[PDB]
Amino acid sequence: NLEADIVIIGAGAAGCVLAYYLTKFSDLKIILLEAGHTHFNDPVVTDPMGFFGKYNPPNENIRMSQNPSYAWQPALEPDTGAYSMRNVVAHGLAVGGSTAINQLNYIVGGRTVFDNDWPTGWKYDDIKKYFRRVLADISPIRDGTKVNLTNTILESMRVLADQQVSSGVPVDFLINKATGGLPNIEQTYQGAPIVNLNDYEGINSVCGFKSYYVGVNQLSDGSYIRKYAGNTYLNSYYVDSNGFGIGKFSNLRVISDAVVDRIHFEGQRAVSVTYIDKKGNLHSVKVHKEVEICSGSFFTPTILQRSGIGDFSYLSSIGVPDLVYNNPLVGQGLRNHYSPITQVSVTGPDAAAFLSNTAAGPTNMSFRGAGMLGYHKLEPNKPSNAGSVTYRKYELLVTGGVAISADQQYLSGISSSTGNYFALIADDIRFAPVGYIKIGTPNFPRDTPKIFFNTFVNYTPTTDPADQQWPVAQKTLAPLISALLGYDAIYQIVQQMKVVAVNAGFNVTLQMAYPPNDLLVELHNGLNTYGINWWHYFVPSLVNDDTPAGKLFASTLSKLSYYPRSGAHLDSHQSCSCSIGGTVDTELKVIGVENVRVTDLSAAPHPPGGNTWCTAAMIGARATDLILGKPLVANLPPEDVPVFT
Amino acid sequence: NLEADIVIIGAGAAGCVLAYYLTKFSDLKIILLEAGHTHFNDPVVTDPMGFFGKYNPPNENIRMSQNPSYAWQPALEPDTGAYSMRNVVAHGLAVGGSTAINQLNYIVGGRTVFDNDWPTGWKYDDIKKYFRRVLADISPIRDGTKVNLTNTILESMRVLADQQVSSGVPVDFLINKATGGLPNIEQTYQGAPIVNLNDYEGINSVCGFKSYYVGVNQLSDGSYIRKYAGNTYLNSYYVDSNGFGIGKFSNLRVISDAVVDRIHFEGQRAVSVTYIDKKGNLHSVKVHKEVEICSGSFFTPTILQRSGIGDFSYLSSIGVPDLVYNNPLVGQGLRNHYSPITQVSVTGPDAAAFLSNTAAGPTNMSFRGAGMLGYHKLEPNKPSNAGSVTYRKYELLVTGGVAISADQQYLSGISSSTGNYFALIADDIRFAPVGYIKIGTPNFPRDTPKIFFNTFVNYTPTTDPADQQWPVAQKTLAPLISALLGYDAIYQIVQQMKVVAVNAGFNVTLQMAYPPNDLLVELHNGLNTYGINWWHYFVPSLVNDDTPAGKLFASTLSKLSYYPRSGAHLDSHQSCSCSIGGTVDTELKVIGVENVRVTDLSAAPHPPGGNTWCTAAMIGARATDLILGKPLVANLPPEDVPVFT
Ligand SMILES: Cc1cc2nc3c(=O)[nH]c(=O)nc-3n(C[C@H](O)[C@H](O)[C@H](O)COP(=O)(O)OP(=O)(O)OC[C@H]3O[C@@H](n4cnc5c(N)ncnc54)[C@H](O)[C@@H]3O)c2cc1C
Ligand SMILES: Cc1cc2nc3c(=O)[nH]c(=O)nc-3n(C[C@H](O)[C@H](O)[C@H](O)COP(=O)(O)OP(=O)(O)OC[C@H]3O[C@@H](n4cnc5c(N)ncnc54)[C@H](O)[C@@H]3O)c2cc1C
Repeated sequence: NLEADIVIIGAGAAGCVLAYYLTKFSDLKIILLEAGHTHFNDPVVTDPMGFFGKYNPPNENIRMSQNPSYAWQPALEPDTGAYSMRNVVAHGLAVGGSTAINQLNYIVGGRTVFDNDWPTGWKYDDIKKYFRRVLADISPIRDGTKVNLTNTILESMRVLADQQVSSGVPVDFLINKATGGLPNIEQTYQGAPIVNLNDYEGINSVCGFKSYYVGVNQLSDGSYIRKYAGNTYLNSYYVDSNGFGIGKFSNLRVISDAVVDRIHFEGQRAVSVTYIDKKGNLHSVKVHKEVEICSGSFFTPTILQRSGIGDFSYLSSIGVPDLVYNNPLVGQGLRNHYSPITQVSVTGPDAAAFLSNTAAGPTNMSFRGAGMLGYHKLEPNKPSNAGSVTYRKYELLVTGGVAISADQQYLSGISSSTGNYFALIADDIRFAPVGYIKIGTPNFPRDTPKIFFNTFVNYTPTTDPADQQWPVAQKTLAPLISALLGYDAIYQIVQQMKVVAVNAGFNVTLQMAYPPNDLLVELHNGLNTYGINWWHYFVPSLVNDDTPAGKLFASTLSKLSYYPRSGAHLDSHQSCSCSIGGTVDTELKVIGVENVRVTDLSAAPHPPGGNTWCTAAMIGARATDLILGKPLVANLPPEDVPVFT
Repeated sequence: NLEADIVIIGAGAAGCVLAYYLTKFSDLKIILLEAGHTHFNDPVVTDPMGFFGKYNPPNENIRMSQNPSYAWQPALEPDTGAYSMRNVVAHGLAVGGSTAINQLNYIVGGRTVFDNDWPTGWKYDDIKKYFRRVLADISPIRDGTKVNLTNTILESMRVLADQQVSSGVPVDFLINKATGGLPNIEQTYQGAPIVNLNDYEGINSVCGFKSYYVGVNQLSDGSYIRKYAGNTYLNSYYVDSNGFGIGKFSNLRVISDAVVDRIHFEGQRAVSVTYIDKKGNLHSVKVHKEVEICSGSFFTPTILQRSGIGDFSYLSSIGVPDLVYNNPLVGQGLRNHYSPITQVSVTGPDAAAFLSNTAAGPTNMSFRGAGMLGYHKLEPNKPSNAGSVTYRKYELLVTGGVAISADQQYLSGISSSTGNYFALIADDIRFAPVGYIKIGTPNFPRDTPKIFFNTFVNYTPTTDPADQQWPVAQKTLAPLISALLGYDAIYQIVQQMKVVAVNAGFNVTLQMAYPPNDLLVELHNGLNTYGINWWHYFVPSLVNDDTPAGKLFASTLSKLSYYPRSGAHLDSHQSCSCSIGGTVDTELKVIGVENVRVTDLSAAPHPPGGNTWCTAAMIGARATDLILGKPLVANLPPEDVPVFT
């Protein structure tokens, strides 16, 4: 018999925090049903370079995000906006969840997004303590080596932002209003004082800096290691090697390899939970007080439908045997970030000397900065607070080498064989597309549910007058407009790059190859000759302009639109699957029953401003507080860390 | 049952002093866990000549520093700076510790080193009483026989120091600023008043003298004996032949043959200690008040890691079962002295008459003086107080016969078969290299832990501009620069030797053979033609001088650098393994718990100016005071000695 009252389902980035601190300051019984094992000895997972295939045997050079021993492999339905191609994205399969197989970034999400996007009691001032706690527990590290590329970028940014402060435009992309009127770009000289983008009081929404924060820890020996949720919260110091708590944590049980099917359910008080061991046997943990769901964005709603709470007509049509509650918002409104790709060529006598120290390393991992921007001026879909508050919209990145897939490499002909390349990425942060998740089999936890996520749907003109069908075209074309404005943003930095590199004693030439520059200069001409109505030319049938200028600009837009659909990566940064206000209240509690609550990244009512690791950790901390009834994690001193072994 | 509250681990040079005086002025219970036996009857250890193999049977002529019946035999990891060769150095194994197998020298360490190198409460004025006490307890003896070699050396030194006083240079190597501006060189005639380098008020940092102080005592019969920590503090007069105290010392127990594994540990108050008898049985001494660690530089940190206090991640990775405190400075920062070697040849009608009375004896033991010097003028790594205070840097020595290993003897072809040789040694005293100690087996006291100690690492030029990579080359090349300047110092005395020997009615010729003189005269020419920037030519790739002069000088440096790596001895004078400020406070107390303190030579935050025997004795005396709470050893009259039997 396996009676319990604390029942966590999944040791993700939020499961570990919740379980660790809940067991630290409470003496209930805790079972953590995890379905993965602890890769404490696997050299590929500990060494960060193993992320880049140092240990793969020659036959099978793949990344852990694809390997089925490491990650769940859902396959999404075809994307009607990207030529009906189906993507595979990964939830982790290990203690610590996705953190075991991630890229280790720590962007906390600025003041603006939570203050004006999150409900009462979750404002930036109400949770920033939790964020301090988690960034303290990890204690990530930066790189401190010089690279002339980042300096070039940041001085070009200063050049351009000085024009932007003048001319009085209130929402241009290099503007910050917490710093008076000017974002604090990091200085450019030996040992300049650093800019920390994750500042405690969220001063910097827009800024420029020079390296990122990754979850490594330099060891005394000289080798760097992965530092993740399983590594910190649940290691040999607290949990027995068989899955039992140690001393102070004695009421803490970890069933490592256990997939939960559903939560058996009585009255409206869920009473029991079923799991399947590796040896094939069902068991049942009895539930006395509560159950916890921390099983990722994708699988959490599936757990809920199989449990019994969800849309009755659909679930009955597929044939789940038990119905509990009719909540037709279960698992709705998924979101994610997106990232197109852009290349540059270099042509000069000493360009090889201009790009040294750009190889990925154990501290940088193929990152060289290099900024974070806001809305472009000519963006039409901005919130009403754009004028008085600055928003985090574009997440600039930079890397050496080639990032485009080998097919695009064949098409453009630009290969890493000819060494003149580096990539700039504008990771959209406020991406619009919204999708939903269902199940197709009421049987067991699969590896692929129904996932619909359509991105770049083009507009179909109708016979309605243009005067009331522009404001549906706008909202349909939103992602295209945002991606194109990001293209403009990257395009209009490269010339300041040319200037500052020529003037810093470097004789090289910079010209974008993918996408080809000529398209972009034509776009710039069209933009600054057509004004805010530049986006009216996505649908040439509505403008009714036969002048060759507008015809050529619309043609340019048309041929350009191929590249965000083709040359991009889909971000793993899923979120927002069981949002507050949709299926749960501000207490994370599930609406319709009394003893089930969801406490993971699915509950976020809005996607945060960065790589969505820290937000889920925060949610775990806060949910610990909510179940506890009193704030202790908020009141713990910042400099107490869990032990590291 | 073996309950205790005073628990000393190891009867070293500091264990004996501590135990003896602690039991003299206190009435607690004292157990001294020693792991060795008392060589009171062994003729080889009592007779000082036995150090030089008078009693070895013909099959096994070895020295006690190698014999495993006498000394622990750690083997260091390969020295990357000396052609990856691994050294073996000895900690003693007997009551009295290393003193039983040592070379018997008494350099106390001058005013400068403790006053500006040791923390508050340990200044020279605050401890000099303890040093007086210990040098009084031993009462070493000198030689009083004439030898023309030492007179030659000292008059040459006078000659050169008179030039050095003029020319106004403030940090040249034959300068003393406590004696106005001139070191007090010992006179040269019959029965001249002696210069005692271990003066009570530390007037002489730099000086010249004519014989050393050794731990013998002339007996009434006519035979000299070893006089050491076990001999003085713990002999038949105070301790029973079974290991029990006598009368006044009745609360004093000596378990002679007992190796301590770890200190069993409760809460944060260590409670018990385990040892292994010769007959194979574990026992346990209960600890009521404190435990004492006096088990040498090497083994003390090992005791600490096996006990439980140390770096958690490393110790957990190797698998010690218990963790107590996370102090990642345990056993860091080892230091030691170093000693290259140099030969001279003599060619003249009466040279045999010039070197009589240089055979080692029971009072000299192969020493014939002969000085102690400070920084050379052109040394770049000097402390900021070099100008206003004189520092002890080079420990000159001299001996008859050949000192180079038989392989070097084959290579140079100079053997003691042709009788024209004596050696000059410049024992570096402020040597830079720093290493660290770990353990590899959490099982029992081994004979060899992980020891890393890299000395002569050469610089690897990079693509950084020279203007900011000279001050990393300097600090990397420091030991090379110091050794080379010592070579210059010895080289530029031999010509004054030629002069004073020719002018004192002796017709002989002096010329260095190993290293060959021609290298050294080329070095002198390069030094005085290149100035302080003579060391820029270690890395010829940075100077960018193609003039044959600089090319030849850099070549000379390159070929010379072979000899300090090859023809030298490693000093046994380990120190500084658990320094004050690193793992203990000014009370010697270990940081993290309440009842364990380290009181041996590992705690020294800086290496003293001489053969590191007297310093550990001082530390024992002071720690007696610290545990006592009142100064009595400081207040004992100087002329009370413990009884000698
Ligand atoms: C390729 C990749 C790159 C990434 N890059 C970054 C980056 O640059 N920066 C960054 O900050 N983050 C990065 N991440 C991490 C990611 O952005 C978040 O850290 C992730 O959303 C963590 O959320 P979570 O822990 O709540 O969800 P999850 O980690 O998905 O939690 C789900 C957990 O529950 C377990 N589970 C699922 N179903 C069951 C079941 N039925 N029974 C029992 N257990 C179950 C799973 O095994 C898993 O351990 C990356 C991730 C990936 C895969
Ligand atoms: C070859 C040689 C030449 C020397 N020459 C000179 C010289 O010219 N001048 C000079 O002044 N000094 C000389 N010395 C001595 C040396 O410089 C110092 O005297 C030495 O550092 C004394 O320090 P210590 O007594 O604190 O350490 P140690 O003597 O090393 O103390 C360690 C003691 O603890 C014991 N012990 C270790 N582990 C355990 C355990 N687990 N359980 C119980 N007991 C244990 C050991 O048996 C030993 O008795 C020489 C030494 C050697 C070996």
